[PDB]
Amino acid sequence: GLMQFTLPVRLCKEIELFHFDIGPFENMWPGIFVYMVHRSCGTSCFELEKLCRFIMSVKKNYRRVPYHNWKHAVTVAHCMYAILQNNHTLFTDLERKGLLIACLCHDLDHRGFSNSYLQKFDHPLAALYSTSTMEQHHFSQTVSILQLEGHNIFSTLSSSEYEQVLEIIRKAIIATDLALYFGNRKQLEEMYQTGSLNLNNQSHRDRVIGLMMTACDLCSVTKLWPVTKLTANDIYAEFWAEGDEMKKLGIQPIPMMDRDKKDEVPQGQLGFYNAVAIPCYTTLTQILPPTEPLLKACRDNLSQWEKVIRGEE
Ligand SMILES: COc1c(C)nc(CSc2nc3cc4c(cc3[nH]2)OCO4)c(C)c1C
Ligand SMILES: [Mg+2]
Ligand SMILES: [Zn+2]
Repeated sequence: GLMQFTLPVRLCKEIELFHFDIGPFENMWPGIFVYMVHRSCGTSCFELEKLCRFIMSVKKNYRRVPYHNWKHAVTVAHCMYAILQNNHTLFTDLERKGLLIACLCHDLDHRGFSNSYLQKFDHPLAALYSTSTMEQHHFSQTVSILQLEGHNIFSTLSSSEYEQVLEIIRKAIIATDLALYFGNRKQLEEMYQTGSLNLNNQSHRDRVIGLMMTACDLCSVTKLWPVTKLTANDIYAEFWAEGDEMKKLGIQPIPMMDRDKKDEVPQGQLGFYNAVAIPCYTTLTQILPPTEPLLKACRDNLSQWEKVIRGEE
């Protein structure tokens, strides 16, 4: 109980910043996460015995893929931590508990292939879940891990609070389906602009949590240029593998996934920053002012991609 996690001075300082990189030492990631749970939630939120067993079962059910891996899980959770810490008073005890656990679990058992590839392959998961295929799978896997003996980190919630937090984690994980993001942000954009946005309305909170999940999920574009640039290699390595597998099914993939069209990556990044990233962190900054540093970092990285195209790197 009186057992805190402590990080070295540089990590203790930099972990509080939105652009923190969790580093290349896999064995430190679990303690980094427990550290974030303790500061954000409390040392009491979770039985440390059961949290540590949950954290390790989650790690084991992430696969060895270039990008949708255990590092990504902890990275997305760190971005959620940074939002929760800069927005102390806006979130319930149940929301802070749920959202860190949601972020850690959001891509469980990812195989490194989009919903689109599962559908055309006619993968069994596409038969069980017609929309948000992988995201319904990630939540399924989260529930299964919570039901292993000794792994129910929520066991000291009342029946109602337990049902509330699983509902938070389910909407949070489904919202990481980027297909659902455009709609969610347009609605949040209208609601903010006509002044009808109301954080006491549960359906409004759900939308705002959804956008936080998209913001944390995309946080690779909010890092310092060299992390952003080196993460892009891992992102495209999965995409080009999927593109290869599309060709094996006799389907020309979209250029984003065609390793023969690497030359168009910088121009594709521009579209993506302009179409998804900048709009995402703009509406987030409007609803939650202290998350501005994510919008600033995103715009710096847009400028770095403009320079790549202009040949200056
Ligand atoms: C941060 O997350 C992402 C990052 C960094 N990048 C991307 C890729 S965005 C994107 N759209 C593209 C279109 C293209 C292309 C590369 C492209 N990259 O080559 C020719 O036509 C995604 C989809 C996510 C989700
Ligand atoms: Mg996902
Ligand atoms: Zn993700």
